[PDB]
Amino acid sequence: ATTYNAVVSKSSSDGKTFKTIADAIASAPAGSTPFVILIKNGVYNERLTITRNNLHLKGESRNGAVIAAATAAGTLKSDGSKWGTAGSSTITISAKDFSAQSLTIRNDFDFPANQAKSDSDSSKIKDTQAVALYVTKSGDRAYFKDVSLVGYQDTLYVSGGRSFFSDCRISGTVDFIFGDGTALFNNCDLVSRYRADVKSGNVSGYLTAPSTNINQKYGLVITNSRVIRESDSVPAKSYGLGRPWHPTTTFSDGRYADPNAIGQTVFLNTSMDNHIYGWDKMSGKDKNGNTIWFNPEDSRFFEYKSYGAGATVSKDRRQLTDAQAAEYTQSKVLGDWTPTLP
Ligand SMILES: COC(=O)[C@H]1O[C@H](O[C@@H]2[C@H](O)[C@@H](O)[C@@H](O[C@@H]3[C@H](O)[C@@H](O)[C@@H](O[C@@H]4[C@H](O)[C@@H](O)[C@@H](O[C@@H]5[C@H](O)[C@@H](O)[C@@H](O[C@@H]6[C@H](O)[C@@H](O)[C@@H](O)O[C@@H]6C(=O)O)O[C@@H]5C(=O)O)O[C@@H]4C(=O)O)O[C@@H]3C(=O)O)O[C@@H]2C(=O)OC)[C@H](O)[C@@H](O)[C@H]1O
Repeated sequence: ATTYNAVVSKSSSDGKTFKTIADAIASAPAGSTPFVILIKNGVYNERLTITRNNLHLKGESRNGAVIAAATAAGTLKSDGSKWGTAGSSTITISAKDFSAQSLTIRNDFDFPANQAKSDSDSSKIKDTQAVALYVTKSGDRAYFKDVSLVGYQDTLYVSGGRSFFSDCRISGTVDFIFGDGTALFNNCDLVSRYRADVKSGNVSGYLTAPSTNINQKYGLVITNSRVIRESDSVPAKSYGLGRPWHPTTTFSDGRYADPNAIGQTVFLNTSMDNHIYGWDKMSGKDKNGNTIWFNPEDSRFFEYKSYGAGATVSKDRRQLTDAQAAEYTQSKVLGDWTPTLP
């Protein structure tokens, strides 16, 4: 039993359809009854902010139904101010019980073309984060099935509550899954991208940059997945599994890297190609304005039964026991929430 409240299409000959996804979402009655939108194949150049609870998008196909926009953190607004990382997102989820199925979400900011620009080019952006999907503190219970997320730096920003990614593709370079949310990934392809701008022997990127609060039980949990290189040109030992993001945060005594954002990333039963070297450190600014380094050994970085060429076991790559691994089931990670589609 599946029925649609609204249909989005590129064709006028399709029938009683909306031309834009934003229009279809806006047409939903105020409230929290389920609202399900079918999105027919096409590229929809739109930026969306979801504020209605119990909204559900279903694409005709992951390959063919695309929601895309090009926005970097350093892209300037009309008033001349920057969008910023949060502000750069193609899709922002600020409601509960959202789901998306069988669609692609892209940030089309051309990171490689930006980096290839001459240093004196005033159009060359320094703030190169460009978010495809952002789940905010107001999104809890967000479910993404058979979804592809496309970007380079900061592709997926998961904050606040619980999100679940299933049968997914996520691509990027630097910190491409990051934030303080409880985010579970099952049967996903995590695709590390080629960096034309990085010298041989330097780091090309980091899969994760968790900012999980120390009192929060679960951060980024990746299960039954595949950690893969985009191409053979992605060098061996060029990508970190994670580095600890301690976000600049406003406190009573100033604005500086959050000491209690001691991130968790756990990989269970996940394949890894040899582009992976292990975990890494990350820097921020402390309460005095000095550089401060946060180390992987002080963070909640673990693996369980990784395989493939990138899966070395060493003192620098901590392993869960069987008993500890049992704590990372879908049931335990997501608690009372069972992700379901309409
Ligand atoms: C004025 O107050 C209000 O009205 C509201 O405030 C709230 O919103 C806050 C905040 O004000 C707002 O700006 C925003 O902030 C987020 C984030 O929370 C901040 O910590 C900050 O993050 C930046 C950056 O945007 C992130 O992408 C990330 O970047 C890291 C590195 O720090 C950065 O240097 C860079 O890495 C380089 C290099 O680019 C890379 O290639 C590689 O070589 O590594 C380098 C390195 O330095 O290591 O990129 C990294 C990355 O991509 O991950 O962290 C930064 C940081 O920690 O400073 O800014 C963000 C933003 O601007 O969007 O949202 C906040 C919020 O939502 O609060 C929870 C309140 O929420 C609201 O209630 C009002 O009060």
